[PDB]
Amino acid sequence: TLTITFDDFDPGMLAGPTSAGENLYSYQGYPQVTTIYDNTPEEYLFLSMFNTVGGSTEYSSGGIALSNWNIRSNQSGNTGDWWYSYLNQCSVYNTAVEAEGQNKEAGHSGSNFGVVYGYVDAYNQAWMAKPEFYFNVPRKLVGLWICNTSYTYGVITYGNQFGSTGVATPLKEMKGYFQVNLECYDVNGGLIRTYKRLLADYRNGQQQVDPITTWDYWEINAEGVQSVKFNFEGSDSGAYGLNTPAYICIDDITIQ
Ligand code: CNC
Ligand SMILES: [Ca+2]
Repeated sequence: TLTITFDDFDPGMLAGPTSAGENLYSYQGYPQVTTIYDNTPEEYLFLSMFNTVGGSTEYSSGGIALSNWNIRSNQSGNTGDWWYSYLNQCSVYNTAVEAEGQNKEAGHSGSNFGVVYGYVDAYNQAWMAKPEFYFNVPRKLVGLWICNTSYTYGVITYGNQFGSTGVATPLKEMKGYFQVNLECYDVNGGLIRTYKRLLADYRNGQQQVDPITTWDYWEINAEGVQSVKFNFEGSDSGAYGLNTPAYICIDDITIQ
């Protein structure tokens, strides 16, 4: 058995100066981290790269960032919904850990963890692609730990607005659900199996699921996985698809 803990990855890969992760984008003046991995590009255990969508390579195109952030509250100077905004996208929501900011030992392992962003639905499927990672060779994927991001936790709990018209509704109110999917692929890129996990559920007397507030184990036991994709499904979905921020944090991936 091995565990990918993220804690030993190159610091140069850590998301942006602040918890907005300004270096996850081409255009904000920082060396942009498109690619994370454990050792070198030559010999790695794990590797994710940002997708390219309409010729543009960005965290929004779907991918996985390395983070050591755990802010879940308006820091000095921030107001309104800031702590569950995209300007704190990189933060894990972890209530088991009193101090908040950068390397505050808030992973299921140390300070570090992956932040998954992206999803595909009927509205964006023509252009968008799912976040993905790879093993260097096919592996038994035993399981992994997960936790919500402050952004996702917040918007589930309170909703928000975004852009001119965008509305996200609290899931308690509209009897909503939100789910993450872990899709395992084989050595030839064949789908082995898709794994589902409810992050929240308040549907009709369905077992109610409240969002986790600390790291929670996800048993998989998939054989011969070369690569993994993530998607999100949820019922908070209008004219332009899913409104709930399509993010999850990941730590301590166990393999053999
Ligand atoms: C297309 C799209 C969409 N996006 Co963008 C995505 N992917 N997005 C984009 C693109 C914008 C379009 C463009 N430049 O041409 C694109 C790829 C740049 C983008 C970017 C972002 N987006 C992001 C997110 C998280 C989201 N996006 C959605 C709005 C998400 C949408 C899904 C949805 N249900 O809305 C979405 C699929 C459709 C928007 C649309 O046309 N609707 C029309 C409407 C919302 O108002 P509008 O004035 O016509 O639309 C504008 C804004 O919505 C704005 N916009 C788009 N995304 C966001 C996100 C935020 C936080 C804000 C404040 C504005 C935007 O772009 C639109 C065109 O100007 C989102 C609901 C998807 C999701 N379920 O995760 C979600 C917001 C969650 C929430 N409740 O707040 C990013 C933070 C992703 C990231 N990891 O970086 C990022 C923020 C900007 C950046 N730093 O690059
Ligand atoms: Ca870790």
